[PDB]
Amino acid sequence: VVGGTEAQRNSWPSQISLQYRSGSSWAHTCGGTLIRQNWVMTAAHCVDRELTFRVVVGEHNLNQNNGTEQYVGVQKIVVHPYWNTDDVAAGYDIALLRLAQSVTLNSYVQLGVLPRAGTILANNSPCYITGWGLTRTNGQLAQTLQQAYLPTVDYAICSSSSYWGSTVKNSMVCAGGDGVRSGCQGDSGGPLHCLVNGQYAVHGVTSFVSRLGCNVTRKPTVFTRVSAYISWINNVIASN
Repeated sequence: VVGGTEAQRNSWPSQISLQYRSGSSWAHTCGGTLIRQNWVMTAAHCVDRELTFRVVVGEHNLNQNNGTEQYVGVQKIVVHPYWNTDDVAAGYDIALLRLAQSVTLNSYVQLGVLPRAGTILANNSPCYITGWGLTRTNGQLAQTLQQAYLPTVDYAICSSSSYWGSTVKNSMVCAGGDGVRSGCQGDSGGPLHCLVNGQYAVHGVTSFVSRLGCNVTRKPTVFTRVSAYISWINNVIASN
């Protein structure tokens, strides 16, 4: 998260760390959202490479024992049947991970409130992006959980040639683009918390940024519009 601040331990308690076993130890590759005690919603782009994944709930400082962490393995990976790695611009960048076991919900570990199917936010809607991603373009991962005020840019504007053009599908949410604040390498799959009816719901799944860099003016962080997939998310979880 570029241009972000340090979050409070209990602030965003659905936020997970998707780590892969890099030989000796575990490395943070992506973000995620605990939707069930045994189900995790991340980006398909994260689970492309056949690695050994573990999900850590209750994380704050990757490199330091927070005393609140729960370490659970991923028994099952369900990537959206239309996900085509070579065409992230096509969308469908959403995956569901069935955890080897259920996590214990506390003030550090809660479930992510999903939006109503088909829900489109208005332009400039108050959203936050959280994650342990690069604080700078080509920089390094944040030790502690960073948060940034990333208001929304509707489809009408985000599909402008001055913005993203046709790279962005209606199935996507755009937030930020101020050139100061954004999402970066590592934030992927992690959650775009939007304030609706006084309640924070996970409207977005961090997909991509501009090849030119993370915090690029008129190149807002593109999220996978969770509200489009609600049906699928339910079907998968119920057949599993």
